[PDB]
Amino acid sequence: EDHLAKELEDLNKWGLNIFNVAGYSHNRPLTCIMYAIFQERDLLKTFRISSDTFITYMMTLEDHYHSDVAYHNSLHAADVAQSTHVLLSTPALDAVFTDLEILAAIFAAAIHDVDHPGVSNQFLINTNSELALMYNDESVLENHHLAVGFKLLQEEHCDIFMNLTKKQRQTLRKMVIDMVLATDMSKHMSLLADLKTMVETKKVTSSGVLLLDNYTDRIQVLRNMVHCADLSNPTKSLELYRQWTDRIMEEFFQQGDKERERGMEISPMCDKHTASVEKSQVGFIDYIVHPLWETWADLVQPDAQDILDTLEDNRNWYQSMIPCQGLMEKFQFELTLD
Ligand SMILES: CCCOc1cc([C@]2(C)CNC(=O)O2)ccc1OC
Ligand SMILES: [Mg+2]
Ligand SMILES: [Zn+2]
Repeated sequence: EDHLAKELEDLNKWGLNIFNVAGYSHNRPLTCIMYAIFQERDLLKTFRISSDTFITYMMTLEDHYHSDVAYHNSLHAADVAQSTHVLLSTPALDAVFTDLEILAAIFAAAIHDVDHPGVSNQFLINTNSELALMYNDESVLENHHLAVGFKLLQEEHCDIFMNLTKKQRQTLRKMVIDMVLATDMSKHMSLLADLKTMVETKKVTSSGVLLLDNYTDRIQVLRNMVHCADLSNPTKSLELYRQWTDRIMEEFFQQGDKERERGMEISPMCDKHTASVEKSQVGFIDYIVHPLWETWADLVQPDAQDILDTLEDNRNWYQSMIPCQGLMEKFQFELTLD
């Protein structure tokens, strides 16, 4: 409507407010934002994707996110997709990616948490869930999000990639699988170590645009971009970030209650009777989010300085509400329990 079009004026900006978009699109923010993004980048035209087919696919995908899960619902997918859309346009990456690579990253972002049950991989492993048995304890959720997303493409009434070439579909699938598997937090430290090595050997044109030799380097940047998007809540305005924190803590605490009910050990940051919300965000920023974004900022300097400055301000706010490599691994364990 009127308010929706006003909010969508910020489609290409980090300050877009996805909560507002959700409110004005009958709780279909993913459908909404993906249609706005694809139209903005001319992807429907480029890849001969019919609008009806695209909407049907996106609505079905959206409906496969659980509305009763506090954080990992379709609003988080919409946020990651829109954040990825903004990251693909950072000046340091101008003309670096093919249309297929752009399509793959945004698609990956959209499907990356589909059918998430609101409990972690480790909870699924420890309770001997059907999903963990299916996936042999390895990136259980992420393998599942991919399987759902790709399973939905089988059916003409939903095959948005019908008009890509066979080679194109194969390359896209390879790329998307790579990106979604990279959202598994248990791989955070390795992704970061690999991204630091990339910053070290960074090469540019005389214009300040990154030079990426072949597929290996391109997919490495894209994996990290989606991971950054997934870890982007603390880099947004404080008003937005605080809502994301309320949501993750509601989801985590519900997992902790489930753990308590079943007599399992309570994961510390999922224990509502002990965990400090504020300290947890400070630690999340210090040992996970800032190290990653500091490295991303190095890769694309100076394009991400504003984000780094917002990150610092947000950290100081959470710290004010409280009355290195070793702790990097510690916080990765607290989240994953791996
Ligand atoms: C509570 C400390 C961790 O906080 C967050 C974690 C996460 C993710 C990346 C999602 N699940 C999780 O384990 O880490 C997202 C947002 C968070 O805060 C807004
Ligand atoms: Mg995930
Ligand atoms: Zn996610």
